[PDB]
Amino acid sequence: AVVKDFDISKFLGFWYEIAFASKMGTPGLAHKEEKMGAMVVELKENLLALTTTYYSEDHCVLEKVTATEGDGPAKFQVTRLSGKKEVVVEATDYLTYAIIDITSLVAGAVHRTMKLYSRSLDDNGEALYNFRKITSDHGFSETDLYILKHDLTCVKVLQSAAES
Amino acid sequence: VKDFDISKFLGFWYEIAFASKMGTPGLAHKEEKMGAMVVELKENLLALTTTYYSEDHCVLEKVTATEGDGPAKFQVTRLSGKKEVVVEATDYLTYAIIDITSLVAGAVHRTMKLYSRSLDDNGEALYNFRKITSDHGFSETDLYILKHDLTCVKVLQSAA
Repeated sequence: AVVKDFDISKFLGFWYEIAFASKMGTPGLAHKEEKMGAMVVELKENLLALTTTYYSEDHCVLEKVTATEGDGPAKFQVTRLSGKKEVVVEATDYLTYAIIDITSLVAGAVHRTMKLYSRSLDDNGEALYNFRKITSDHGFSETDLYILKHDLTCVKVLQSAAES
Repeated sequence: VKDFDISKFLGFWYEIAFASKMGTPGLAHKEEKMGAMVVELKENLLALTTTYYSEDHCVLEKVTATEGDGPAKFQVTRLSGKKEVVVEATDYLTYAIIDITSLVAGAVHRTMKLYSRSLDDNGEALYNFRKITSDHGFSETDLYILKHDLTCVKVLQSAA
């Protein structure tokens, strides 16, 4: 795990996807016109159910997926018809944000994407500076980072689909 | 900023972010395109050429500024509506944060901008940008970080 005292209990509920880095591729992021993404993390007994929303162009897609633990505290695996994605929590304060490392094996590719999730839409200054230092350390350039626009069209469909 | 000398700020600057209400838305529308500035001294006034994307195209503006009481405050008098630009913070080497209040015929606009000497490694200047725009009353929702589309930048690099 890269955080070693991780408990998913401290991470359930709603998150906004504030930024991502991709290369490379374209545009992626987303486409146109960018729309913010978000995630609902759900504990469904030995499975993590994640529901994400992003703009796949003419629509807000809601994508629900299951993750299992992947051998290390904060290491999870998600298998999709493409291939495996391996997601790692890289840093968190356990209270406002979580920085995630994603290796994803689609059609014979291996790209890594990193993402900054936050509990809130304001006062992410400290989280984003952290995320710019860690993406850097992982080989990403300032051109690789995409800070999402505060257009919440998809977000609100995810909040609402989760409320009732 | 207190002791300011414009010889330090001559030249090409890239606009990394701006703040406005604001627107419508922003910037841008888508795709945004980056903005840029060229600062020249032309017969005792400040000659400023800026470019940015305004719905569908790169705009090239060319303005002239006068010093406006105290070291880092400049006034742009356009057809009697003003722009007041202040340098809020700078490290005198890689970035300058500018506060701009414009009266564009009736309307008041308060924009703040982050200009950089470089396109890379602006992490610290952006975090300072976030702290200085929240202090000035802007939300995180009000900050726009420019996409690295360099079409308007290259336009201004050529000539103007």
